[PDB]
Parts: sequence; C-alpha cells; structure tokens
Amino acid sequence: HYIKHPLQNRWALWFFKNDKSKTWQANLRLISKFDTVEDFWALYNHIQLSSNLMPGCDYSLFKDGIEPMWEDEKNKRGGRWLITLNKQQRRSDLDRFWLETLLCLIGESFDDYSDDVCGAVVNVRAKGDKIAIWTTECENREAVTHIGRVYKERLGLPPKIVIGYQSHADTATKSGSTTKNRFVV
Ligand SMILES: CN1CN([C@@H]2O[C@H](COP(=O)(O)OP(=O)(O)OP(=O)(O)O)[C@@H](O)[C@H]2O)c2nc(N)[nH]c(=O)c21
Ligand SMILES: O=C(O)/C(Cc1ccccc1[N+](=O)[O-])=N/Nc1nc(-c2ccc(Br)cc2)cs1
Repeated sequence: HYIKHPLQNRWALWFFKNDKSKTWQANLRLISKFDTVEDFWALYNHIQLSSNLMPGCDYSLFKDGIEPMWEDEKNKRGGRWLITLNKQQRRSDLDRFWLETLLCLIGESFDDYSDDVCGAVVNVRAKGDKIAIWTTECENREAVTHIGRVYKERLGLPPKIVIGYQSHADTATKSGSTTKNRFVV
C-alpha cells in the first residue's frame, strides 16, 4: 500500500527556447504540472539536466496559475534574486544549484514568506548561466531580504559572493546584467 505525498502547492514546469526573431512570449511552452513529492521526482529524474540544455533555453518552475513572465499579475510588481554562474560552474554546480532551488520552492523553505515566491528560472547561456527566484512584490523589503538570505545560505554561496535582487519593472527597461539592484545579500 502506497499513498502519494502532497505538496503545499501545485507547480508547473515551463520550457523556453531562445529566438530573438520571434516575440518573447512565443518561445514559451508549458510542459507539465505536479502536486506531489512522487510526481516531482518522476519529472526531475526523467528530464534533461539544466547543464545539458542547449544555449538559449530556460526552464521555469512556477506556482500553478502564474506564467513565468513579467506580464503576469503576480510578477509585474515583483522581481528576482539573481545568481550568475561563471562558465566553469556549468559543470558540477549548475545542476546542484538548480535542484536545491527546486527543493526551496516545492518544500516551502521560506516559511511564511514562501507565499511571496512565484517561481524560479534557470537560463542556460554561453555567457554565464543564471538561476533566479521570482517573488511577487519588489517593495516588500522584509519578505524579499528574508527569502534572499535563506536562499543564499541554502546554496552555500561564500559570504563574499554577493547576490542581487532586481525589480522586473527596472529589468523590463534595461537588462538583467546592467540592471541595478534594489537589494543585495
Ligand atoms: C524574462 N524576460 C525576458 N524577456 C526578454 O528577453 C531578453 C533577455 O532576457 P533573459 O533571457 O532573461 O536574459 P539574457 O538572455 O541573459 O539577456 P540579458 O543580458 O539582456 O538579461 C530580455 O532583454 C527581454 O527583452 C522578457 N520579455 C517579456 N515580454 N516578458 C518577460 O518576462 C521577459
Ligand atoms: O525547436 C525546439 O528545439 C523545440 C520546440 C520548441 C519549443 C519552444 C519554442 C519553440 C520550439 N520550436 O522551435 O519548435 N524543443 N522542444 C523541447 N522540449 C523539451 C522538453 C523537455 C522535457 C520535457 Br518533460 C518535455 C519537453 C526539450 S526541447
């Protein structure tokens, strides 16, 4: 006799394939949804590792009903904690960071503040991979800095590796690299 173990939230995994020829939203696809521990692992164990995705592709894991784009009602006032990897971190760090990030999401690791969490995004880029946790209100300093502190610790980043929180509104009018930060931790 085997019962499934429900998650606190239902989650959706999305795939993105870069193509600057096409409008951004056109490049996004919903893959599938899950709401149990068992189904999370069945999906994770089945699918390609972030380290193996083609340059230009993304995975996003977002709460059911939130599309992984700035436009969504739950993101437009929000922002993201951004982890930028160097080229050598592609191997034997990207996959660890991504799984630890997924587990922060589906395990509701930020306690009461996990409610402010929208999802997480991994960008596979030749320039330097990126992982981010998206939250719903960029002006909620308490929530945002709590999530950032816990997240940085969970990933075991050295203290002197400083990570930044960008508002999506700023990002949409510049670039995630040249975007100035609202917060650091
Ligand atoms: C998250 N993005 C990204 N994006 C478009 O896609 C561009 C590239 O964003 P990105 O893929 O997140 O990062 P990256 O490829 O490393 O490029 P960059 O250095 O400009 O940040 C952005 O400059 C923006 O024009 C978006 N466009 C819309 N309409 N909604 C969105 O949510 C997003
Ligand atoms: O053109 C490609 O390269 C595409 C199709 C695509 C997708 C988005 C936008 C455009 C296009 N396109 O150009 O046709 N790849 N699709 C992929 N799906 C997965 C995938 C992985 C795990 C699970 Br579980 C299910 C699916 C990996 S790559």
